[PDB]
Amino acid sequence: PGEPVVGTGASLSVELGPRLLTSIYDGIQRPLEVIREKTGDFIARGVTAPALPRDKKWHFIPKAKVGDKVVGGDIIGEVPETSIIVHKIMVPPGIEGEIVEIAEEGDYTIEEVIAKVKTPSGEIKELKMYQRWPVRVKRPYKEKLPPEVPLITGQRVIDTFFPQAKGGTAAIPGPFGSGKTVTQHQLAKWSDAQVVIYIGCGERGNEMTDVLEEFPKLKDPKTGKPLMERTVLIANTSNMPVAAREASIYTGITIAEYFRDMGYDVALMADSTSRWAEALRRLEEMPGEEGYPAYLASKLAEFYERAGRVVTLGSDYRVGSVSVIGAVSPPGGDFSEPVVQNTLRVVKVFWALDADLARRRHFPAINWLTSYSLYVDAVKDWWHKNIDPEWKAMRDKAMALLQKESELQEIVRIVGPDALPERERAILLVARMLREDYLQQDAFDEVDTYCPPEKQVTMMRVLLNFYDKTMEAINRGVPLEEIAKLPVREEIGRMKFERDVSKIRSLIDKTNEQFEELFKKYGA
Ligand SMILES: Nc1ncnc2c1ncn2[C@@H]1O[C@H](COP(=O)(O)OP(=O)(O)NP(=O)(O)O)[C@@H](O)[C@@H]1O
Repeated sequence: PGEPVVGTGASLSVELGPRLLTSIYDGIQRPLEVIREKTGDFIARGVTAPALPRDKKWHFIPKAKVGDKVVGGDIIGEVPETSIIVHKIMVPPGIEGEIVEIAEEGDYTIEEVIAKVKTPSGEIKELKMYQRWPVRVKRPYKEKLPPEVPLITGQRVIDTFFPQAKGGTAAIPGPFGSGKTVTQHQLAKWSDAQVVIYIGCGERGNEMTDVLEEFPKLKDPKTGKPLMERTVLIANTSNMPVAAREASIYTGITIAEYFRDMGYDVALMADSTSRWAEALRRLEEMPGEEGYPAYLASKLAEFYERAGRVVTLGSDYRVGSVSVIGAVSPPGGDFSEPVVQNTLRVVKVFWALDADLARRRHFPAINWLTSYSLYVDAVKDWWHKNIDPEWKAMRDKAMALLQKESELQEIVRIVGPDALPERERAILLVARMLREDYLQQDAFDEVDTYCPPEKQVTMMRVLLNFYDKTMEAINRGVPLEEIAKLPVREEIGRMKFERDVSKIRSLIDKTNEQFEELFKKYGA
């Protein structure tokens, strides 16, 4: 402990090595609960509790030989840490030279020196299975890559209309423990990140008890194994010092960056509740290294600035990412106050969970008019090249229809529906199908809980093709009443529950031909 200094010092750090996975920590990486700390533009203090166990024995597979040149981030061994995650043992940033000594394959505790590096000036550096890093300094990397690859969530509304990029920043309302919603949990378990760092914060009541003995019971749907085996929990209970809680997102993101550095995609999910900043009191009369108006607003930007997909340190070309999903729960839930405005200025994605959607049981209750993603153009080429060349045209078309529907519903609120032309009735019919057959998704269903990219575009094609055929039929004298009761419509309403994508795809031809029947019946 201690060893303290001037600046932003006291050396506030985290340990990084086998046994971060499955751990539950507080805001400064102690293995359970309660001790009181005090924060400042200067230092902070603690006392007793060991982050990574020194007694446990880890299997070390060497990945480098005596005589190898190494740089920061180079991978010198592998440690099978859970049944899901292989831990990658890396040279700490700043250390380079020749490997003069390295442990043979065997079992070792984390304090055992598993390698030695002779630096260029001849200093001999001793390497263990873990390393320490100041939580307040971003771990370094070679290059931060532009947003490009979507974080695939398997949730249609998000992946299609409001995509998250790997390395992106997203915000979502309210506490993660809210029982009104389940997308928080869908995101945690289905996103294609190998590792999840979860800061179960804003915890009061059952929030720290049911989060305790369900996560070990929780299953990783991709592997049957427990979700905890690829997760690190960081607790922010109400009985914790406001300084360890503050520091928790920094400890979390440092641990995220650490798994990023191995070549992993990692998702960092940060919880939040009500009224953190009444402890505020431009205006800074007595300042130091904390010029405190909305200085915190600039510091939040800085945290979110640590998200990204990067070419990592190391001598191999290696990419990893940290994508950030932050909860936003305003003081009164009025979404005008600081917490929301300060977050919404930095994040590139907002998923507007909407109490009115939930109340009418439209699930995922994501408002498709107030949500937005600034990654749509960033990710489109990945969809075009890998999944479907018409991904972006199709989403834009479906969105235009959602927007037309919304304009039409306003007008109909004023004058009612009796004067609606067939064409506008047809737009309402197909928008309703989009809403019900595509946006709505069943998280509780064994099929519809996850929707693969290939299934998403096929379902979209079935719907947009039905749109085209509807408008061309209207355009040919076929009454809307006849289209509304086309037998294929009910198969379209059920396609989300079909796991065979070729059967979903067959609905295109089946739509086409049923419409032909109408075209000939009405001699149209
Ligand atoms: N089958 C399902 N598939 C996906 N999500 C579901 C499903 N069933 C329920 N949900 C979730 O239910 C949520 C409704 O949230 P909503 O109540 O609108 O949030 P809110 O009340 O505005 N604030 P909060 O609940 O505190 O975050 C949606 O985010 C999710 O869809």
